[PDB]
Amino acid sequence: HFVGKYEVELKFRVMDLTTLHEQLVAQKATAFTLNNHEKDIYLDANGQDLAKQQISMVLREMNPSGIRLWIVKGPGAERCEASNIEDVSKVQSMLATLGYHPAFTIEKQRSIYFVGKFHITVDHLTGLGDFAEIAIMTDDATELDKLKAECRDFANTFGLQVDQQEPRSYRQLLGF
Amino acid sequence: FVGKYEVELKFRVMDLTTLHEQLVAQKATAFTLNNHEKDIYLDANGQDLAKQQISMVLREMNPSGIRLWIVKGPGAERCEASNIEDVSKVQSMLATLGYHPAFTIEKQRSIYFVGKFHITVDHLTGLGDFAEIAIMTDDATELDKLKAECRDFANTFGLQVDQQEPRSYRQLLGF
Ligand SMILES: Nc1ncnc2c1ncn2[C@@H]1O[C@H](COP(=O)(O)OP(=O)(O)OP(=O)(O)O)C[C@H]1O
Ligand SMILES: Nc1ncnc2c1ncn2[C@@H]1O[C@H](COP(=O)(O)OP(=O)(O)OP(=O)(O)O)C[C@H]1O
Ligand SMILES: [Mn+2]
Ligand SMILES: [Mn+2]
Repeated sequence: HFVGKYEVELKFRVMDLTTLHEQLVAQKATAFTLNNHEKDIYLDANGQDLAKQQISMVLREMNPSGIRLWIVKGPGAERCEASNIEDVSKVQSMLATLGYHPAFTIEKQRSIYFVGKFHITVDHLTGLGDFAEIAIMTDDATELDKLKAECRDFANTFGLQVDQQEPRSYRQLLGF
Repeated sequence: FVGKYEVELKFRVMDLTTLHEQLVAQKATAFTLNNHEKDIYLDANGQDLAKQQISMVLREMNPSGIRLWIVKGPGAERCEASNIEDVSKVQSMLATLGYHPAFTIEKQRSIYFVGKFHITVDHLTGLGDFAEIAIMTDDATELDKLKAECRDFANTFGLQVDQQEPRSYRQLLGF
């Protein structure tokens, strides 16, 4: 389900959580993770070498699923790769040796569901609110426009309207 | 293999038979035997890591199936590794960060344990046979205690100063 070097993703503010959850049942979504606490440690060089390339690098821990991930997003839009890791602090220390250090941390509650080829995330960030992301990962750059349009259609199906789309990342929304 | 530091002493081995008797006597436990290890070393285009006494390796060990991402340095004691699922996925991620294959080192390796010590027995084409006595630690404030203990172990094991090799494999191979 998570296979690819491209991730096409749309983020929406969630105005009506009830309708979203009702649609997740109607469409027989399968829960991949439920109400996990997700702590993301963002890493960069002293001089923000990665941000200057529109790269983000994250070590993610999700509890109680026990998933731990090293994620490199970028450079620029729609590029994303991730690896499962056994130990966040181990990889964090390895990356510190290479010059990458904790820049800030983002915490959220997140559930992840699958419906056919699509992933749908339902997120809550203290102080910011409720969001949902609709995404599909692919290795094929030739269908990215089609895939993004399919995500927008799919989202509408959960009550997520064109006008609730949020182009800013959580890092941007949190002032980082 | 728990730690940030690998305290080691490396030796050329002149007689594998004596080593193998050296081993048996001391009741060594086999950990992995006769694995082909292929190490891809990565660096930035300006050899940025090497200029810092750092090496970064993706290691594949067959037939054990073990795959490791290793960051060594700065210097010859600091060492950390993480088991990885998919070598090509990690290599691509590191490529995004600007690290790309620089050279490859291959060897045959066997790893044995005698108590807290690891004894690694290596063969490299042309270069020959080597053995390393090693102890891992997380605590730099005990590096002295351990390097002494390695020396005492190597002495009672019969690996002698005249056979010591202070150079890394990359140094021996001119990389
Ligand atoms: N279990 C997993 N295995 C492999 N890849 C995964 C896994 N879970 C998520 N990923 C991938 O890693 C990427 C993580 O980015 P994402 O979760 O979108 O960040 P975020 O917290 O939503 O912040 P943004 O606002 O999108 O920057 C998205 C997804 O395609
Ligand atoms: N199975 C394993 N799990 C975790 N770490 C391991 C495992 N096997 C070996 N390691 C660690 O990786 C380290 C790699 O360094 P090492 O194996 O000494 O490199 P080398 O090929 O002998 O080259 P040098 O000449 O020593 O620089 C050593 C050890 O601390
Ligand atoms: Mn996202
Ligand atoms: Mn060694």
